[PDB]
Amino acid sequence: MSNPPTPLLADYEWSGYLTGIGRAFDDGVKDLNKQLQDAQANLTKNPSDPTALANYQMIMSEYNLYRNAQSSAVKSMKDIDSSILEHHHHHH
Repeated sequence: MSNPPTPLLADYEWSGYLTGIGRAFDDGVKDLNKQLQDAQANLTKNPSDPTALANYQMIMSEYNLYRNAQSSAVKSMKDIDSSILEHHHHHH
């Protein structure tokens, strides 16, 4: 938000051509990836509409955090196999 502006001329147009198949090797995050692509489509309708962009930035904050928590689970999978604990959270 408060940061300087940056280029946005080609932020999305054709990436669906490979996201359409990439999502199927990502099925445990495809859920939030769909929510973020829906943000990116409310954004596609107006690329710098500030609620669309606030929405995309908010869903992207959740997307990136949940992907980091999924990578933390993968880094710990040998321990989770004996000490099972879901990594879904809000407080940190």
